[PDB]
Amino acid sequence: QSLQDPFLNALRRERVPVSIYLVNGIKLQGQIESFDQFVILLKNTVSQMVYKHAISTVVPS
Amino acid sequence: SLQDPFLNALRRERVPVSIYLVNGIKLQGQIESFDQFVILLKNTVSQMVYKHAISTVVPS
Amino acid sequence: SLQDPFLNALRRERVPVSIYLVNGIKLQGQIESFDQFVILLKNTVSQMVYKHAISTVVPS
Amino acid sequence: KGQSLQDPFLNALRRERVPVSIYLVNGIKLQGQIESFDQFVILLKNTVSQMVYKHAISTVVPS
Amino acid sequence: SLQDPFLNALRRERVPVSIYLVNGIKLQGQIESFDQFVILLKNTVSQMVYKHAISTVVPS
Amino acid sequence: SLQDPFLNALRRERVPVSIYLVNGIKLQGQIESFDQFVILLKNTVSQMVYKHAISTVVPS
RNA sequence: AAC
Repeated sequence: QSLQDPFLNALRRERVPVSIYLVNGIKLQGQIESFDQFVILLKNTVSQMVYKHAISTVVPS
Repeated sequence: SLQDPFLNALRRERVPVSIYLVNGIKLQGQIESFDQFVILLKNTVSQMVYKHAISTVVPS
Repeated sequence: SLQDPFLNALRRERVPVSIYLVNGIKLQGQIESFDQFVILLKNTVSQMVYKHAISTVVPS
Repeated sequence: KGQSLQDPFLNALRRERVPVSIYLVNGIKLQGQIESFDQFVILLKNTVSQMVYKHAISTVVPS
Repeated sequence: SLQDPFLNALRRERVPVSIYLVNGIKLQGQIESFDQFVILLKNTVSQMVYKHAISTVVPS
Repeated sequence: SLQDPFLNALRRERVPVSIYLVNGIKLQGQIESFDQFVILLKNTVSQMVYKHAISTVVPS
C-alpha cells in the first residue's frame, strides 16, 4: 500500500475531482470521501461505495 | 473499515439501494444481510449477490 | 456464512433457480449441490458452475 | 465442504475419459478430455494438451 | 519475483510502455512507480492503474 | 503442481507457445520465466503477462 | 438481466 494509500489520501484530503474508470468501461466522477482495503467511497450528488476489484484506473479529472 | 458500516446503515435503516453489477445491470432492493462474500438483496424474496460481481452500491 | 443456508435451502426444496453469470448468461435449473468454490446446477444436464463466474442466485 | 464436489466431479470425468465442454467466461467453448487438474488449472486434451486456468472458466459439463 | 525487476528496469530506462487492460483498453506512458497492487503511469497526467485490471505490460 | 511442470517444460525446451487472454487475444512467443503471478513472454520484445488475465496456454 |  506504499503507493496506493498516499495516492488516494492526497486526492481525499485536497478534495480533488477524480475520474474512476471501471473494468466494464464506465467512468465515474466525484470526490474521494474515504477508502479502505476493498472499497472507495465516492461522493458527487450522492455517496456511493465502489469496489476496488471493479476499478481499472483512478486519475484526477 | 468502511464497507461494513456503510452496508449496516443501509441494512438497519432498511434503505432502498441500487447495486450495479460489473456487467452494468442495475439491481434494486433492501440489504437483508451480508457477509464477507455476498449480499442478500430482498424484494418479495431475497436473491444472493456475490460481492466479486458488484461494482457499486448506492442509495435509491 | 450466508451462502450455505441460502444454497442448502434451495437444494433441499429442489425449486427452480436462475443463476446469472458475470458475463450476462442466465442459467435455469435446480441446485443439486455445492461446495466452497462451485455449484452443480441441474436441468437436462448437470453442470459445474464456478462461483467466481456467478453474479447472482435468484429463486424462481 | 471445501473441494467435496469440485474434485470428485473433475476426477470422475478424468478417470472415465468423458468428452467435456469447458465454457470460459468470455463465451468460448473448449472441448476435449480432462487429463489432469490441480488447484488452479485443468489440463484439457483434444489433439493437444492445453492448460486452462480455472479463473477463466464459467462452466464444466459433459459434452 | 519477476514483476519488480521487469517494472523497475522500465522505470530506470524511461521506456515508453503500453499497459493493456483485460477489457481491451491500452494505456501508454512511463512507469512512475509501483507497489504490490498498483502501477503509477505517467503521460500528461499521473494515473494509478490496478494490477488486477492489467493483462500485459510491454514496450510501446 | 501441474501448472509448474507444464510451464517449466515449455520454458526449458524453448517451445513456441500461444497464450490466450480472457478477452480472446492470442499472444505468441517463448516463455523466458514465470512466477506465482506473471509469465514473461519473448517474441520481438519481452512482455510481462499477468496470469489473472490468461485463459489458456498451449504450444503453438 | 442471454430458459
